[PDB]
Amino acid sequence: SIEDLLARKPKDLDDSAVAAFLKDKVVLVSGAGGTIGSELCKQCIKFGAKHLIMVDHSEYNLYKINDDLNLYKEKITPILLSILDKQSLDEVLKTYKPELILHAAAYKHVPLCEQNPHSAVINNILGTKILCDSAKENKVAKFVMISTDKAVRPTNIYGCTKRVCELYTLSMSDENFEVACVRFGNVLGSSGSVIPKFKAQIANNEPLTLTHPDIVRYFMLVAEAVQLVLQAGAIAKGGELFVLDMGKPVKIIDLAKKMLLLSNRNDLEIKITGLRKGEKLYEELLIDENDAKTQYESIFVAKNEKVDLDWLNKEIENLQICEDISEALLKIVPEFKHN
Amino acid sequence: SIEDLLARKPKDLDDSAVAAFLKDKVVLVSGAGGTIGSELCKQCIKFGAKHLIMVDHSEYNLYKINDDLNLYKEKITPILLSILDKQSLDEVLKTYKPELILHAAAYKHVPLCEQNPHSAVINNILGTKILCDSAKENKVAKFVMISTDKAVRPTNIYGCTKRVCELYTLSMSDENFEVACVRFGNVLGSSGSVIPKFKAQIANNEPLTLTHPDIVRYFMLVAEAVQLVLQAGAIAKGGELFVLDMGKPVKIIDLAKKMLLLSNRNDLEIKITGLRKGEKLYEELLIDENDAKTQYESIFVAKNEKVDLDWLNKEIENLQICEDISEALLKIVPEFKHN
Ligand SMILES: NC(=O)c1ccc[n+]([C@@H]2O[C@H](COP(=O)([O-])OP(=O)(O)OC[C@H]3O[C@@H](n4cnc5c(N)ncnc54)[C@H](O)[C@@H]3O)[C@@H](O)[C@H]2O)c1
Ligand SMILES: NC(=O)c1ccc[n+]([C@@H]2O[C@H](COP(=O)([O-])OP(=O)(O)OC[C@H]3O[C@@H](n4cnc5c(N)ncnc54)[C@H](O)[C@@H]3O)[C@@H](O)[C@H]2O)c1
Ligand SMILES: O=c1ccn([C@@H]2O[C@H](COP(=O)(O)OP(=O)(O)O)[C@@H](O)[C@H]2O)c(=O)[nH]1
Ligand SMILES: O=c1ccn([C@@H]2O[C@H](COP(=O)(O)OP(=O)(O)O)[C@@H](O)[C@H]2O)c(=O)[nH]1
Ligand code: NA
Ligand code: NA
Ligand code: NA
Ligand code: NA
Ligand code: NA
Ligand code: NA
Repeated sequence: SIEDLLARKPKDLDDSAVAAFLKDKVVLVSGAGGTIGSELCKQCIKFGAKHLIMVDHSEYNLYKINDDLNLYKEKITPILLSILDKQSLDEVLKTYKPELILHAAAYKHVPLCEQNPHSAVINNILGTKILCDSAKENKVAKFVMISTDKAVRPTNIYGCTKRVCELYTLSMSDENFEVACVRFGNVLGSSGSVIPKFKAQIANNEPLTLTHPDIVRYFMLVAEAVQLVLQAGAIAKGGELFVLDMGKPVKIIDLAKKMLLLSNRNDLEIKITGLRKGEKLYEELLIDENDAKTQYESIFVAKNEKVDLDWLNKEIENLQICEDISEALLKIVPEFKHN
Repeated sequence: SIEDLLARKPKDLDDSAVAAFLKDKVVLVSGAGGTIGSELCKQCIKFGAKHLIMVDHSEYNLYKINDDLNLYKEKITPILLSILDKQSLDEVLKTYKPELILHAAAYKHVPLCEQNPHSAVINNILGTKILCDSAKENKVAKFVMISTDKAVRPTNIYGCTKRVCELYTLSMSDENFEVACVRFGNVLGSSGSVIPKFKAQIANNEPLTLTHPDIVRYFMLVAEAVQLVLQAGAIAKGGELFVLDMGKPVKIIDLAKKMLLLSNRNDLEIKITGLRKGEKLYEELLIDENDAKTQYESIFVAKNEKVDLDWLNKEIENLQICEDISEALLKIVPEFKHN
């Protein structure tokens, strides 16, 4: 399958390290029923967590991960909740006292975030602030946030919100609360992504819609990205921004052609539809030549400076009432070049 | 198909009546990407709405209905939003000024709402209040809420929340703001329902899990239920509680057996697993012998009395802070017999 062909197959997956990190912990996963969150849930069970708290605002997604894990039902708790509800979220953290939060809840579709910039800011930045503030206040030991290559020199609302989330969480890290952020590229077959779209086009006898003949992305299997995230979390001392080695770039045109070849539907045309607002032809390569090595060849540590939280909290207040979100974001992230 | 075998096939579907109701209207659908909401969106387009505003808090679900309707993209707006966000929801209504709201956003899984009663109250009752209040304040002409057979003599948190939503929305109806509620039973193949669960069990060569050998539900295809909801909306003068004729009940054991015979998978066992907290063996029959007829043999009008909104608003304020939600809901819905 195409997934098989584009897998990273990292040489440096380390089950025993992850097991050491997770064994007998109470772990809360935000966005637990999502593509990444569901895999984080599954790996938390595999690697020996004592109790998994699954937080998701999407009832079907929560239903589904809870059902998927039914054999482990005594060790999991489905919490049907938005992380924007600070009071209820605080009650959850007090009741279950997680030692580790794995934060995988966000809105991620670049076009939808361009069309709904306020909701992107609220869900991504304010949601991350609420969850982090609650985690730190309730003495959660370690907080790992999932991030994206789109956060680097961002050209879209989504990527810029994720950069703000990095700045916020990393600036919260201290001697008691250890924060790691982990950046990676596209996950093969994730919700609402290009592979399922092309599968659906082929099955409906529709031409494949390709944005641009030269567009490329970096890809990893969800199980690879997630285990590497957990390895990074395990080694984190707090305040690290990690980046994953995604291997070679994949041209989307080659992906489309391979999918057509694999389903013997070279009858179908590939139609070029054009780059969208804020969409990059080539996302930024994740690992910089000066990033620090770790013991895992797939994981590097990128440079980051804390920002003052008083300043950042004031700017986050501004994002919620300002006229021009794009302009407000640029004040926080001066490298933001919107579309 | 099992779907085909259990379809109602109502004799009284009326495309031209629905077209007359929807042609050239600006319509907003809450829960637009859900099972029912997505079909509402599709039928809004089919029957000639001018502009469809699709509101959903689930990004994948919103992405998907928006993609499904790509051929009509110039007539649709994807709004990524929770209906709990009053300020942003008010901005949407002020901007687009819909003439009709079709309210299909709720949490519906009985076990999840038993486990998360506060979130059920907030999402279902408070969300409905916020949307209905915003709709009336913004001079929306007509408001149609989707309801359930589980709202009749409810035995679970979900059913009770939906009964409170009926009471609230119907009590808001006036000469200028016409509300209709439409009760119906199970939609075949809906998200997270029995048919997909049995399909997944059979695909994984697992025994089908049947809750009780005598359990029954009433079923309809989504297209039939939705068109009847729209026919009900079309004839409503405000204040009506409508009920659909679902036909004969279906024993779930017979459904399981038929799926096995159709999949040619009689090698698999049906295992009895037990009733769940608050789960009925037989839902209440929807049509009372004294319900009024309409021109559609599938649609009846049930009796309902308005309640005082000052009292119901106070009780809703209390539900948000109280410690015993079951007890509190009983004070609003005296017929609630929890579990
Ligand atoms: N999929 C990718 O290619 C990719 C790559 C790198 C980073 N990421 C990041 O990974 C994370 C998840 O991506 P995904 O592909 O799993 O997306 P997804 O939409 O499938 O999963 C996100 C989950 O979070 C939940 N959620 C969203 N907002 C929430 C809220 N306020 N409260 C509670 N739950 C909420 C959603 O219902 C969903 O189940 C995101 O932070 C994304 O930004 C994704
Ligand atoms: N499926 C059935 O068998 C059935 C039968 C009778 C009545 N109903 C009622 O129909 C409605 C939808 O049921 P469904 O089967 O389509 O469920 P669903 O979960 O598939 O759809 C509900 C949609 O509403 C959205 N949503 C939920 N809360 C929201 C919020 N706060 N803001 C914005 N969006 C929100 C969800 O993301 C989802 O896409 C519900 O009101 C349910 O209570 C369902
Ligand atoms: O219908 C599609 C959808 C996506 N893409 C491209 O496929 C890549 C992956 O898109 P996806 O939506 O999966 O993820 P994103 O990179 O936007 O997170 C990007 O280069 C898109 O422009 C495409 O060519 N056609
Ligand atoms: O694994 C399952 C799931 C459901 N059901 C039954 O199938 C019917 C429909 O369940 P569903 O969850 O689809 O909808 P609900 O009626 O709870 O809204 C009910 O009688 C359930 O008890 C079952 O026997 N096994
Ligand atoms: Na090892
Ligand atoms: Na899955
Ligand atoms: Na459990
Ligand atoms: Na007609
Ligand atoms: Na569909
Ligand atoms: Na559009």
